Amino acid sequence: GMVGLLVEDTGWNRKAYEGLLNIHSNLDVDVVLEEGVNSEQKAHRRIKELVDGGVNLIFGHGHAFAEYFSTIHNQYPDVHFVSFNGEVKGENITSLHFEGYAMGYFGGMVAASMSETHKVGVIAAFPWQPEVEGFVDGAKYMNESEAFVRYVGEWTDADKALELFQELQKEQVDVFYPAGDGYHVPVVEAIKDQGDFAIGYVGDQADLGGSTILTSTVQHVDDLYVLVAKRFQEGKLESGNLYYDFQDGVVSLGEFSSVVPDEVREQITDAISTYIQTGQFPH
Repeated sequence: GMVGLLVEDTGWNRKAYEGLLNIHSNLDVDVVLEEGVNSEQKAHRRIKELVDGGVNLIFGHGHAFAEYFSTIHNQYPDVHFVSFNGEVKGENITSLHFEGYAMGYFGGMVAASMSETHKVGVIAAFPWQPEVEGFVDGAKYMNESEAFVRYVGEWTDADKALELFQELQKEQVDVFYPAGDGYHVPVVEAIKDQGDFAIGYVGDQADLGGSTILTSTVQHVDDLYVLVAKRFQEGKLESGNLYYDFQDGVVSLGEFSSVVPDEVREQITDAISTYIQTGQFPH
């Protein structure tokens, strides 16, 4: 057990930094981080040093590390490779994925429940984001609020994302789900300003906003890192693409706002528990 982490220039790579930090903290291994790994070239070189130094478990934060690891995981049989998000096939190579639909759904229930205009909205980056569907379905499952979905071209365009906020503003939308790590705060802020409600993204977001953050659709990257580094130690870590959701314990909802009626919570807290055992949504 000696863990390395490859990270590339800016979701939030800080959730990976804290992940590696807890790995070295909650387990007893030595940790090493390589930053600015932006090409197969660099990735391959930094893998040599890492295994030279004696790392035997290497993480890649991001979808491209899977391809990077794939073109090299066979010359390092004695080393296991985990990627965050790619598609991988092999024995000493794994890939991690967070399940998005669920969290979006439950988040959307709170969203709608807390809406005055029965008009909720999602400002996401791309259509393939599960959270977008599950969100709409939540704002339908219980309030039947007309959902507005706007797509930003990408994850870092705070500008456009803010325009989409404004746009939906002029449509009497009052609860927002800005599902893009890159522009999330810029948009949460503008909301707190306007006095509307938002749903946190990937992070607890409560303290970085406040009473404006009804709740947050949280993905525990730091936890998943530790988790995955623990199975690799206990020899029990699978290979290939693994998927995590509310049932695996690394996906949740953030601390509800004081604002949310104590009943709306109970309902969801129960829907979640149900979904954790059943595997189905309140509809």
